[PDB]
Amino acid sequence: GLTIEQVKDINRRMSIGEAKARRAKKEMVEANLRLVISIAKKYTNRGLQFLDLIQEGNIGLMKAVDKFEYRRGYKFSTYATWWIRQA
DNA sequence: CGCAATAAATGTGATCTAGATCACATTTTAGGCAAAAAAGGCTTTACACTTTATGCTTCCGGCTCGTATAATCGCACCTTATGTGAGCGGATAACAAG
Repeated sequence: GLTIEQVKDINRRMSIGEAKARRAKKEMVEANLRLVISIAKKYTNRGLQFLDLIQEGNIGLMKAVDKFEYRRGYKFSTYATWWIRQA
């Protein structure tokens, strides 16, 4: 129900906001890889290998960083490790 | 015709069974025909099969969610110590050529 010319304008500016945020979150999911292996000692030999253990650990950190609020009393080193041990 | 010698054939005749007779009265035999007891026949009725739609209920079954919590850390102690040679690529030292 939109013009083929203007419909592109809506999406072209969405790739700008998601890009400035994506690259900005690539620095938090790289310097915090030490916390993933830290709590990865509670689910070692059980049924899944260690190589596939930090798999659900890295995906969890990338989820918490997105739903994180710097304007909140709780820090990140505690709020992020919540979704990690959940995956 | 008389003579040889191992096998087969000969007589005896009193004793004791073996096999046969007769005509008529008694006892056995055969297959015959219904009845009873049994085989399957071919009916018509008594019941029983799992199946499958369903939906309602309680109990046991199988699966997740968020929350609450402390942490993102720390010693001293017990007992051993794989086997080799053969095949291979890579790193280093000694060498002749330029």
